[PDB]
Amino acid sequence: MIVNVIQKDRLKEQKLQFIRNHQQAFDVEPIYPLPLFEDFVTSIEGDCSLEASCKIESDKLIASRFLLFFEDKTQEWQKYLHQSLTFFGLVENRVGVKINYSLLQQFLGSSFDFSKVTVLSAGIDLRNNLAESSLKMHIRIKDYPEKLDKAFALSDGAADGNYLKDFVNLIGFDFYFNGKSEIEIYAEVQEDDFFKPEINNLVWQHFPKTALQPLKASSLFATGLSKANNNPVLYYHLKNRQDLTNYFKLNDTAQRVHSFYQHQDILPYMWVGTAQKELEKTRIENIRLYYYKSFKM
Ligand SMILES: CC(C)=CCC/C(C)=C/COP(=O)(O)OP(=O)(O)O
Ligand SMILES: [Mg+2]
Repeated sequence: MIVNVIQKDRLKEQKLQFIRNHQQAFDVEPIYPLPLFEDFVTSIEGDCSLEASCKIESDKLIASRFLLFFEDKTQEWQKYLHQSLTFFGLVENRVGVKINYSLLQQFLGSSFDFSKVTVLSAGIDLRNNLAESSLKMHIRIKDYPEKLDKAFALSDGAADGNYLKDFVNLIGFDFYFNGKSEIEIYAEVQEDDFFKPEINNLVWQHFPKTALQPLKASSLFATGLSKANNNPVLYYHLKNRQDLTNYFKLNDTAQRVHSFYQHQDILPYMWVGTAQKELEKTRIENIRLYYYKSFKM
């Protein structure tokens, strides 16, 4: 019992330190309402992972971006959904905003099979303009084609064709503080399929050569489709975060983020998100960088 007590206190502080390391590196003052997210993270006592990320827009650095991934092996997905939504309601109460839950509600419908969930995450992207701040949720589903159909319908034309359903597992939800909400569909290709002729025909031939080059360093490729996106966002799951500079031509702001994270006590892998047009340039100006740490008893 005493071992569990010590460990619970240790993991609580480690999670807060990971959040604070990120915040303190990039934002001299924490963006409100970060402490509410910190309270939520604290309240999750089982095994989890945290994502800390930066969104670079030329010299603009957006860094109050965090996600918690529920990773307790009990697979209690409905419990985790309700914990996340409790946090969302707490945000509504403290900040004095009303969130638009309609895309999530329609996706879940009235008979959601939680045994088909493989990933659930919840978090924040906080801004100095309240209206531009958002809460975030992602749900990954497996063998649930009914829900893929619904997500594509909810996309309002963003999720291009029905051939993409073959590639979709993760569904994302953004909930802006102004009551605007968005859905995102992520079409993915796993590393084991990169060299298959079917993938060259359905996927690779519709991309320029520059979009294919980082695949060499990636375990997974994805494209994020949403009407909130100006362009489709290409995502690369780099096996080793040290390979970022070898495959992506970074501007000064992104290099700053890269440099900070090289020697932090974090997981080896990362995600990189960028528009197709950025990879055609001599230097990327718009990029998202996502880093990870796990917390296990
Ligand atoms: C297996 C797959 C498809 C994983 C997706 C990983 C990832 C970095 C998603 C971006 O999340 P987001 O769209 O919520 O972030 P942003 O706030 O940058 O739009
Ligand atoms: Mg997105």
